[PDB]
Amino acid sequence: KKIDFKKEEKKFYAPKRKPERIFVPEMNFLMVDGKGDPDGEEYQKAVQSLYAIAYTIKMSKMGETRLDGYSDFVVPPLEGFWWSEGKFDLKDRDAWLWTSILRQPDFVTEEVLEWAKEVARKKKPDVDTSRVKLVRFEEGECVQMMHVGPFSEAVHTVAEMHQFMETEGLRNDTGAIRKHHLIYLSDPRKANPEKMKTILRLPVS
Ligand SMILES: COc1cc2[nH]c(C(=O)N3C[C@H]4C[C@@]45C3=CC(=O)c3[nH]c(C(=O)N4CCc6c4c(O)c(OC)c4[nH]c(C(=O)SC)cc64)cc35)cc2cc1O
Repeated sequence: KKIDFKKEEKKFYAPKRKPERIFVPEMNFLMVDGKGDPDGEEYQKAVQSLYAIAYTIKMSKMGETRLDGYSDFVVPPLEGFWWSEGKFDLKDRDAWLWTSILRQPDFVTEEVLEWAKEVARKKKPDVDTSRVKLVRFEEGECVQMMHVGPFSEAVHTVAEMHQFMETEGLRNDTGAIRKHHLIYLSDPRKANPEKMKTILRLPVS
């Protein structure tokens, strides 16, 4: 009875190295909005805060609080949305806008999140979780592809996805509403960039 999103819903986590259409149903997420370079402290803190909350929720089964509707779950891969506002140059990593996200089971409500922030304040006092929010949404119709290799080469994968959209008659909705979406299967701090695996997912209509 432990949820493992990667196994039970593998299609969302294991595309091949070619573009495919995918419909992404409603999911529940912890999210942190932020700005700037992923090498910077703000992004690192965002990721740390998400994991602090997710593991506080998961490990609640070993404490004295029974969360309503609790199910154990394998913490899923980190994901991110990426967009810009105003005139923008890609080389300008400080201008990047993003949201860092972790999927959660349905039982995670605002009340569960508030409880986890309080527990984490005690157990993990150096992590500020105040910007973590809970967002449920249906990402919907997308194209996705596994990108193997450095982030600087993602343009190759994105271009192939764009060509697939043309071939299939799909409109590219990517922008500031339906956002460019990465799912990180590798830890970029520990992985050889040449062998990193990242899902790139772009919304379509
Ligand atoms: C109690 O039990 C547990 C608690 C636990 N916590 C964690 C955990 O915290 N984890 C795992 C892991 C992912 C993670 C993290 C901590 C982190 O601070 C962190 N940073 C990154 C990171 O930096 N990432 C991921 C994305 C990203 C980077 C990165 O380097 C970049 O290069 C600059 C990036 N460039 C770009 C682009 O260019 S996009 C265009 C994107 C991007 C990843 C993680 C694990 C754990 C296990 C437990 O059992």
